[PDB]
Amino acid sequence: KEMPQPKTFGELKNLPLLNTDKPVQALMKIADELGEIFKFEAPGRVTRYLSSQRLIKEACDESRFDKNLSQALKFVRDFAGDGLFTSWTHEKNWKKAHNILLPSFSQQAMKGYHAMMVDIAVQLVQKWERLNADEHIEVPEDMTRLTLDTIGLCGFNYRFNSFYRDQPHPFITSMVRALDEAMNKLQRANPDDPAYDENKRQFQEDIKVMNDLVDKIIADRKASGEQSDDLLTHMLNGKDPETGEPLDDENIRYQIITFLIAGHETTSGLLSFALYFLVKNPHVLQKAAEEAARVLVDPVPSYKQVKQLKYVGMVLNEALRLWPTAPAFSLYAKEDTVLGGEYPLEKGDELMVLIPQLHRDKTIWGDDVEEFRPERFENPSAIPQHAFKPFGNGQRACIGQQFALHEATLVLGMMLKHFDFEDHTNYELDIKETLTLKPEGFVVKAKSKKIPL
Ligand code: HEM
Ligand SMILES: O=C(O)[C@H](Cc1c[nH]c2ccccc12)NC(=O)C(F)(F)C(F)(F)C(F)(F)C(F)(F)C(F)(F)C(F)(F)C(F)(F)C(F)(F)F
Repeated sequence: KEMPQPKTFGELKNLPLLNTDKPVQALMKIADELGEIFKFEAPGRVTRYLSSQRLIKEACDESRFDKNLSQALKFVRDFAGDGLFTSWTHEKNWKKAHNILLPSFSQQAMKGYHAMMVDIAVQLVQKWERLNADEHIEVPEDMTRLTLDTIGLCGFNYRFNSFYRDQPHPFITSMVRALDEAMNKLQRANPDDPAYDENKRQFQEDIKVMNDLVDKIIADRKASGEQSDDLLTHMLNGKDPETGEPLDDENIRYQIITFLIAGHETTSGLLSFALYFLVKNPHVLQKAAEEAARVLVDPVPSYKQVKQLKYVGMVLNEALRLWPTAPAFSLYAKEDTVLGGEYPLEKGDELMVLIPQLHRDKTIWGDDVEEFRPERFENPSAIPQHAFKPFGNGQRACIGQQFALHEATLVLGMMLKHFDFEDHTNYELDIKETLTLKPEGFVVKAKSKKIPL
């Protein structure tokens, strides 16, 4: 069976198709044209993009496929190193860090982070309470202030103080610029060409900034001896039950860098898409606002109250369905195997899972896949296995899933309790790609309900 393949460019094969500032959205369009699987070739490499639950349920069989580092992740590894996100499953430091960190990310571990999440959420609510009448909110900008600050504080007892700034912090300026370089390197022939000497110079300097700050945080905390019980504490003290070993300080640095990138970016995207969909669907916004008012009966939300925001959780899942903010992941075949009864693969062959396309599979979701309908998630158990994968798969799934969802549920609950929202520009969705996805230029107005904190 000849696997479908999109248009080619002579000796460059399919590579120029990714020479665009919206590559995921381009791949989605190709998937619409070509169906559940297509081959994608560039000089010296091939992968296959999967979009159906029928095929993806096979790819998610951990006995048959393991996480691969995409080229994107290999480039991110230059600064995220052998942190959890950019490590191979077979690296000693993956299993050690996994075993050590997993407990501290449980739905139950969120009880300890809740107060610090509220600290940052209240800063956001106060910002918006303090806007004057004519003024508006830059949504992804403020969500990114929130989610960065939340992972910084809950995770490392460090305050980025993003709500005190227009200029986003020297660590973050570097981190953003590092991510940008990694992204550009993808659509770039002859890496060692003298032209990119300046790009390499900046890259190295940004790594230095990120490492300096973080190693200092580490060493201050070690020296100080003062004990929170936060993520960094867990790491400095905790031992892997299997090997009996702790993480070394360098790996700890890589984990912190990873959490700061991983631990905020996709979360700000989620919140921004959720608020986008709410203002475009006023009946949904009203139902969610009713729940927030009924449940959040105290000035400060409790942990248990956040767990009771069932409909707000449905809204977030439906936002993740339509626009999963980490929109792909990569696998390789552990052994020769046949995909879908039709497509033979050799050991080592790669697959890409195109999550937004999976989440539009009409055999799973019905014909109305573009509609925003939180009620799809009335009972999340009703969704078939491997149909909904915004947090990846298996032992390599997102370690931060419960953290992200607790934070997003708390913040969105507070926003809906405290304000009415207006889509005053009738905003036209424009999704910016930086590996991750966000609605660029999304702005709203928020009129206070005048409920005291
Ligand atoms: C809406 C928010 C988020 C989404 C959509 C998301 C999505 C994902 C996805 C798809 C993966 C799998 C990557 C792959 O297979 O290549 C992943 C892994 C990971 N995520 Fe997230 N994530 C989010 C939030 C967070 C947060 C808040 C943290 C940390 C606080 C975090 C930390 C990580 C880490 C460490 C991994 C690697 C886990 C491992 O392989 O051992 N994520 N995430
Ligand atoms: O990075 C890669 O290896 C693959 C495939 C690829 C890149 N170059 C190729 C040449 C020939 C064949 C395949 C490729 N790149 C892509 O699919 C892509 F277009 F860059 C992509 F979709 F934007 C992406 F890089 F995969 C991606 F989606 F941004 C991503 F990086 F995987 C990602 F998803 F965003 C992410 F960064 F991993 C995540 F956000 F963390 F999930």
